[PDB]
Amino acid sequence: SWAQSRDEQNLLQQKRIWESPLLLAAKDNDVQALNKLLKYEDCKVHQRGAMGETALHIAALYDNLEAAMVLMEAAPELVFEPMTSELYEGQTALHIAVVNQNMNLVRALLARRASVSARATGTAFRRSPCNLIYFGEHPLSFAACVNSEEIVRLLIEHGADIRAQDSLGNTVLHILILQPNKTFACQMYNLLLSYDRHGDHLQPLDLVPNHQGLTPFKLAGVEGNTVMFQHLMQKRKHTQWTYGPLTSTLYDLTEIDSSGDEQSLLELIITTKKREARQILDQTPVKELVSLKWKRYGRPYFCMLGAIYLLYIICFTMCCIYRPLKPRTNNRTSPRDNTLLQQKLLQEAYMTPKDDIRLVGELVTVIGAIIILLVEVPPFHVLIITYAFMVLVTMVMRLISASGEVVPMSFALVLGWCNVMYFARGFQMLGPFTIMIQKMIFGDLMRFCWLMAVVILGFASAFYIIFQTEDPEELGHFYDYPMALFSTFELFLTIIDGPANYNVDLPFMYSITYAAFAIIATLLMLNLLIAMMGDTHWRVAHERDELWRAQIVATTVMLERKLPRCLWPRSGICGREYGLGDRWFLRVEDRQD
Amino acid sequence: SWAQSRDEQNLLQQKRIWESPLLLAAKDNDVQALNKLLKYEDCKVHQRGAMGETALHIAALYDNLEAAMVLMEAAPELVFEPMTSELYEGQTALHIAVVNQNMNLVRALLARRASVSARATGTAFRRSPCNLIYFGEHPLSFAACVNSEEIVRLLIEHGADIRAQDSLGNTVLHILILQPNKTFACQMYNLLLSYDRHGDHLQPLDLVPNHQGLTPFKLAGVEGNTVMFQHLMQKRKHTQWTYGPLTSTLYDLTEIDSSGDEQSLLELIITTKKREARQILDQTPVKELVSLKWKRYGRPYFCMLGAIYLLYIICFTMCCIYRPLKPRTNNRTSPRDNTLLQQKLLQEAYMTPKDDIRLVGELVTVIGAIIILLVEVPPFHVLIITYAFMVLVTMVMRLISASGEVVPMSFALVLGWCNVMYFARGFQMLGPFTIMIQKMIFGDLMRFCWLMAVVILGFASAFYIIFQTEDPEELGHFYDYPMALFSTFELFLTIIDGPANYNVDLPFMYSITYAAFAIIATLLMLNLLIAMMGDTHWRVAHERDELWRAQIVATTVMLERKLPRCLWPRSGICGREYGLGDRWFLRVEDRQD
Repeated sequence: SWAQSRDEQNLLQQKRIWESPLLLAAKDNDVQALNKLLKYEDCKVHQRGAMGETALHIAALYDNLEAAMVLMEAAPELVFEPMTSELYEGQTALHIAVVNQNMNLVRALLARRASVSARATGTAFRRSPCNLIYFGEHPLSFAACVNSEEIVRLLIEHGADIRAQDSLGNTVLHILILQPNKTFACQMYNLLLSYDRHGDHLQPLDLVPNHQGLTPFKLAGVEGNTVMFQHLMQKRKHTQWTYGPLTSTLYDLTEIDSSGDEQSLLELIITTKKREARQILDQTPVKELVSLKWKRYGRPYFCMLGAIYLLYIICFTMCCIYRPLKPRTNNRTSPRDNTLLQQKLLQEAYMTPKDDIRLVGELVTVIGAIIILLVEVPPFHVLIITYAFMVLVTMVMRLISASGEVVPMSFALVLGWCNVMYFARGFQMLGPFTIMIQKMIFGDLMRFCWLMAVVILGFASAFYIIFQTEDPEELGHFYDYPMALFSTFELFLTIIDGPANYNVDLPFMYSITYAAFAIIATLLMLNLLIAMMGDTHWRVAHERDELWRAQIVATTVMLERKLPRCLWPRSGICGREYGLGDRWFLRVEDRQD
Repeated sequence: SWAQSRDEQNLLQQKRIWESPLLLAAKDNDVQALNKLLKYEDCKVHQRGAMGETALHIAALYDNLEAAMVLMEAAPELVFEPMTSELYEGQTALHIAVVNQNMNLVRALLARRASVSARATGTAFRRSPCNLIYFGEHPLSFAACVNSEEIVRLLIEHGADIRAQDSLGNTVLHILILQPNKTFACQMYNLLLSYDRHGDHLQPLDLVPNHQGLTPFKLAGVEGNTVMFQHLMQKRKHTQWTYGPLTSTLYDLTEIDSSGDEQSLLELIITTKKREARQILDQTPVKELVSLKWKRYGRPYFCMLGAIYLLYIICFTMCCIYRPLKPRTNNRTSPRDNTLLQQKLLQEAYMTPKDDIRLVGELVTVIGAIIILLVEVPPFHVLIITYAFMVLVTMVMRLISASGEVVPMSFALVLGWCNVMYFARGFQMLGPFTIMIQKMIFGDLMRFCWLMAVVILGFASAFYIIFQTEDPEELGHFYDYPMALFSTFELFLTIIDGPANYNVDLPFMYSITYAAFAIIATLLMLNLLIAMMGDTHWRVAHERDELWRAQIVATTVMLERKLPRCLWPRSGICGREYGLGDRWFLRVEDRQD
């Protein structure tokens, strides 16, 4: 109940102006009421609303230019009056008359010398999901957003700095990018670059970052405004000769490419949670870049590392299928027909020099897992890191030489095999299946296991209690409750044969209850989940190529953060050899229509 | 053969006018035949048709203004003549000339002072599925429905009460809402409110209910006429300031919200069988209301009650998995290899103070089920109520301490687990799956079990008779017919392994018959039902969000009928603090295009 208090600071506003006949006279443009109310009797000009309202802010608010013209003579200084607090801080009526598309009161307030650099630093202006909008601080940004061109030009004519920033360090161009209207603000980007005229030696205003280092180009890459991004790419390209339908162009590639820890554009496209920024991957300077960076120097390094990983796993399992494992020379099977096991896993028998090869490849696994961890001292990181935890757990478990060492070999074995599926993404037409695993587990099954838990607890708890009476020597599916859940689980997935003896009678309730489980769960809840996975598969299969491209990009970015130079040059042509400067361009050709 | 008699009262009409040359002369506009037939010789004016027809009603019916003008001099009083019976009662020709879009005979009949308050209270006018239309009683309503504007205005000019009601208490506005044409009648709603002029102190005609308490606004909510409903919502809203694209509006929320037993709009939206009224849930004053009523004060109470229910079920099963259960110290197994069971469920052994905890939690279950019933002294009510019947059945079954107590624990156990699925609806992306259960069982399986019954009786009856010859010591699937149905059922759902021995020979017919069952039923009838469920899943998954919203609304309405105040305030802002009266409004904002 947070913004309710906001409304409590709003409706009080709707009370106060309602009970102030000055400001109720500022509601409606009753000039005669302003003359008798204002020019005749003495009235203070300092009547403050719920959060800083003046009657000049009210007539400014409710479209009353004629009332504000009466308010000029009674208030030369409420032109300079901001709003007090907690929603609107530093906002004056200049911002207000700017906002409502015009008033021509901009002529009146700049005629009374309004502060063009007034920062509306209130709560409701700041970037928030609770706020429905984000216009910045300065009214130049406000008129910039609402597409009031001659008003903006009039604001440059009154010396408003285009280079002014907000609390977030954003320039007015950064504010233009954050607007959801895209081509409706692109012409403002065309206009304000003409007002770069006094070229600052720091930047010509197009390379100015925010507090988090976002140049507006890279901001447009982060925000995924493709319409904006293409138009800024019109600036970046430098076309060469055209040959009929052929056209040689030369993209700039400075902020796009990785540089000397520039934290490149592509990195911020991957690391953002914004889904639609990956449409920037569909751009032809982008897609060609990652295409070239994959088809050479990315793909053979990836497949070579994956082959080395294959030799690591085969090197692992081979020294893992051979284990010391004496005969059970120790104690006899004390529970009858229960402890069927005979191996007990030898203590320090490091003899039999076949086991020396086991020792060598075992040390290969230990050292390789140490290499994995030294990579990872700073969704598939967790498989390899926790896998390496399991390798060290079974390693120390062998050095202490304790008993229960089958479980870390088990965990590390299923993780060690399944972790090679990360390498399937560099093998196009097998790439997006890992994403299909991701959505079928985390997107569907994790929000469906909470439903199946009901049923498995139901019939597990049923069949245990029904078979509390029975001899577990016949149909030992449910002799114990924690394994009754297990048998019930396997019956749910249609794995077990289905318990039936035919030699003795069943309990009579079991025939009903097993039919009930047979209907509601075997065909019914199961095939629904199958249909969910089927919708998932077609849904991913629709856009699997772009998703594969995202796999390639994330693979490349992850590769560059873990690989030095001298074998990875930065791609694209170099400058400086052809008079092109330090910028590393790239050329590409395209036949037309 | 009911309305056939209607036609028997219709075709007789087509006989009588055919055999009356007065009224056959009223069929066609033969003025000369009316002059020689009427003005020359003496003829009675009281010739009644099949259900009250006059020749003035016939010339009124078959578009004969010129004949009716001859009928004015011969009949000054058949202007006042109603129709007799059984279809048309109290209908006069004023209603008729109103109905056929004009005649200008409205000028003639009101020139002869026609009764504007004449109630056409016949059978065919009353609201019925057998009737194709519903126009009310008064001809003002009739001209209102057929969109004859100046005719309607002319009827107000002749003092016709707009506040008149039908047999059902419906005002003419209520009749306007019930018409299937929606925007074609909305302008009549615009027009007749201008004729509210003599403002009655009871209501200004817009709040007048019918006999079942339906204000026309709430009628439009019940009937789901969204086009009407939005237009009546135009009246209800009271917008505050606009800020560029921002717009603060303030919906009224009086008849929408629950009040002091007003029986609110949303209740009647849920309780109606009309499917399309739930589109009223899609309205932005509605959807925001139920959204706010859920996101605060609905959802934590729901999840808290569901967690308490989880502790009730876990508290149940825990004292249900532990049962007294002596060894079978009584009688020996008298049938050989049949009565495999050894527990027999102790009588009054309430010792062993672990069983005191069983007694305590057992009393927790008993008292909680009593609480469930005291809730329910006045599709998921039945699960919890009959569940609580099963808890009391096993409770008294333990107090009498009889034998067959495994079955009420079984029923109450599967119902007690499955009943928590009602609580999954307040967990979005898991909500509509319960509806998927509802449609896959009640909408598909219940109309498919009648088909599978054929096959299971077929091959069950087959395999029993084929194995009448065999030793049931081998393949005891079908030693008895009521379990032959059971084995046949499990073979249908592909659960049993499929009986095959390979040590002895099978009967030769069984190889044919089991192949026949294997084709027609294992793959064939099964996968068809799987496809039905697949269409059901996609079909529900298309509109699952609106269906989830319906779950939230029904959850809220069901919650308010079972929960007092002092912890549930009525939502929305209160009036009376800001000069807004007693009506509890709500504000909401929307950025434009």
